[PDB]
Amino acid sequence: AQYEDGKQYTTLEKPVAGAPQVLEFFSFFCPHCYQFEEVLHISDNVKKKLPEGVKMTKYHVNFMGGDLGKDLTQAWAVAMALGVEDKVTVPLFEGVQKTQTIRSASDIRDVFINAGIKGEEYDAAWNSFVVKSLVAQQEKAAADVQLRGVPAMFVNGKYQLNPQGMDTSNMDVFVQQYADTVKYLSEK
Repeated sequence: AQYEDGKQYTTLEKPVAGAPQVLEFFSFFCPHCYQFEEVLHISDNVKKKLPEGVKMTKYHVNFMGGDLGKDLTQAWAVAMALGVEDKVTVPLFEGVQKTQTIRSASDIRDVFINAGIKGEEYDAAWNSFVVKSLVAQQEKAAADVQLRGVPAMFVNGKYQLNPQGMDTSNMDVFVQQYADTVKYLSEK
């Protein structure tokens, strides 16, 4: 058939109960993740085809970058708590990978301050239990899909996108087939 288990996607041996409908994992240290988000815009192209009543969810991971990696997961929790993901995603990717001006928790915080988040507001969120729970949520979600690498995307806690089984040559054909596949899995 056109879509095939083991081709455009794989099926988790152990489905995850109560997972987000569409769940992406990434790291701001991850070069392929920079490509995915900043060049290919996979997230945005995926959301362009999502059925009505399905949310896209994006979690950060710890395992790249040591202490900064965990600081970035905590900052991403702050972004989620404050609802400012679309103001900090580009400057965090660029600060970590392009300019390499992000080397500490303070440098991460500067991105938020520069984006208009008040200092008191960032600090209160950073040290909040709501944010500790959001960090734990991201970590648990990774364990539950038995995550091995990023970027990665899971649908209904059941299916894992398999970009290795799509075309490489036209970025746009690849991006379209990825987006088409998520929508298919959404309805499956």
